[PDB]
Amino acid sequence: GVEINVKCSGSPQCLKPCKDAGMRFGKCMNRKCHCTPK
Repeated sequence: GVEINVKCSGSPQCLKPCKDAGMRFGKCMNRKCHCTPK
């Protein structure tokens, strides 16, 4: 399982910052982004 920590605001804005480990999905909170591995 892989995870990505990125500074994001608003769920809809986590999509772009999640582009790190090559994962998908966004959803960010408290200036943190989460990526769901497939």
